[PDB]
Amino acid sequence: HMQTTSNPRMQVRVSLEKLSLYMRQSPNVLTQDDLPKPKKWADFEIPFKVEAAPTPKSGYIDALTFKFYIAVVNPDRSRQYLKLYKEVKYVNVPVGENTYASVYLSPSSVKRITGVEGGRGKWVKYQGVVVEYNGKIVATYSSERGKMEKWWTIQSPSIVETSYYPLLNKDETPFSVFWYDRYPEIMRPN
Amino acid sequence: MQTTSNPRMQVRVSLEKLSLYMRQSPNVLTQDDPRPLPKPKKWADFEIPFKVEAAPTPKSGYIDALTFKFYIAVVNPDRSRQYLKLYKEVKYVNVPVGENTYASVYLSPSSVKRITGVEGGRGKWVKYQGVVVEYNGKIVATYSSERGKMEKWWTIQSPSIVETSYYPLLNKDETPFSVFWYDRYPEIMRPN
Amino acid sequence: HMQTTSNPRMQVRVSLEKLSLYMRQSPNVLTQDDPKKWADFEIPFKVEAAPTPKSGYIDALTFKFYIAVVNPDRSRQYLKLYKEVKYVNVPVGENTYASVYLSPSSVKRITGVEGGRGKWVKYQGVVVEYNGKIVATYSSERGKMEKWWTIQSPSIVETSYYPLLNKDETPFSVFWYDRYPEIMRP
Ligand SMILES: [Cl-]
Ligand SMILES: [Cl-]
Ligand SMILES: [Cl-]
Ligand SMILES: [Cl-]
Ligand SMILES: [Cl-]
Repeated sequence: HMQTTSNPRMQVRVSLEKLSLYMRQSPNVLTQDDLPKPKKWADFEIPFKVEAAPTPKSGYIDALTFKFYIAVVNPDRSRQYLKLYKEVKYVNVPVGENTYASVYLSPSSVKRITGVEGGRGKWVKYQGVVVEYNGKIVATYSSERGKMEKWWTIQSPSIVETSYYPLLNKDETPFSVFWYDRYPEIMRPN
Repeated sequence: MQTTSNPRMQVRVSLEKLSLYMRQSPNVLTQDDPRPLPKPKKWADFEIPFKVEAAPTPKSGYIDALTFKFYIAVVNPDRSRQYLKLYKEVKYVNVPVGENTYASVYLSPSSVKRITGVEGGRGKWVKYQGVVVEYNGKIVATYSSERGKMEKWWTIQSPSIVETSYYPLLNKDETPFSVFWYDRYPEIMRPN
Repeated sequence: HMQTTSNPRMQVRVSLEKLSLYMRQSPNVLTQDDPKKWADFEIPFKVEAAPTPKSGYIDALTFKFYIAVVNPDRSRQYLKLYKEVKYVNVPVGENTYASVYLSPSSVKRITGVEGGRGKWVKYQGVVVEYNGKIVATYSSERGKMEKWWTIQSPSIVETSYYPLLNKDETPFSVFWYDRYPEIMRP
């Protein structure tokens, strides 16, 4: 049952900032019965904020869908770009609050792409984030401007989408152990 | 999913009551703590004690599975004229016979704050509760917060009660409680 | 989108050792507030590829695990347990591990005691696929019974109960991360 629980006339506006990459070490969780060298995860974060007309009495909207697009150079075929895609659906998105969305690449994805643990160079070649509310686009971020803005829509032989090098939501990473108020709850696979 | 056991075996489940506990999520210690440290908030943890018996008693001491259906009703915080009906199925596997154990479902801190308006909840924000237990697709036990004609309130078709998959009810393995209190509950069957 | 991202002429070879059972405690995770035995089936393996990929990795390998135990609810019958684990970004030329797990309650139900007793694992098998083709097979049996998981017989019954779990479906998910490749999510 995915119909709005809110005012069906409610409209939503989303302000996006930029997607930025942070290299973050995997937590070494301590245990009672007593240590590996932590590997480096790629953590892509984008600040956003939600407003609505009218404002929901609960102070939240049901859900927002984030679509992440990341392009990298194929490390096995150098004249080709790989396009990586991930949809993250958040639930109970607060209104009027500095919030963040995020997606991740594993240490082995980063090492395979770049050749070294933790990465090197500007290995992220293109970035994009599209936000949808009730199936309609309400915000777009891109690392490109003008004609190249929506690069993820460009059909070209030099860039191919792959499900390999999988993009992961926070609940698909070891950072799920760290509950932070700034990220909304992620809707589980249905 | 045919039974690995005697297909004529029947099962009886003794339920106690579903109780709500507000509980902080575990604050896990790490080698290099992050700055700032995570400040866990309070989850809604709905707990129901139960015990199983069977005829005849399975030689292994366990039954294959039991399905728990949870029904929770709250006031829609966005349209206070109506109630929201929240639903969750939890399929437990390897359920021991003759042993006190527990079933549970959860609401996140943001679901609780959205429903009640304050972090950690306030008031009697849970209006109705129900738990239905099935074995091999047959109802064997029912708990309800209501009596009389309102007992099976989750079967009432009404415009003032609306089911929603938002405010999602979570099973334990869908929460930060997954690896804790492991012996208190049976194993949960993963999504198929 | 599961076509290869590699050189399409690449040939992949996988060398398996043997599947072995370890009974292991779940991690006792320390928390700010206060500071049962799983079955852990482990199989070492190593990948080689010709030509060697520039990135040092292949896209994926699919591991199919087959485990047979005596049905504790009827002694004249075997239960066959099955699990597919798809690994991604599998390094080439590097000794690594694959694994599958049974919960404490599965082990206690099968054997009658926490932690297990006896040689309760009766048959084992691991089949590895690359791009949908079998590239390696391990079995606890040789001869006619080698591929015992393909034998149709009323004395062995497949069940999704006693579920086999991948590492990310267990409390071991965030530990020993360097020992195994990444697991592809559902
Ligand atoms: Cl920014
Ligand atoms: Cl950046
Ligand atoms: Cl009670
Ligand atoms: Cl209570
Ligand atoms: Cl062994």
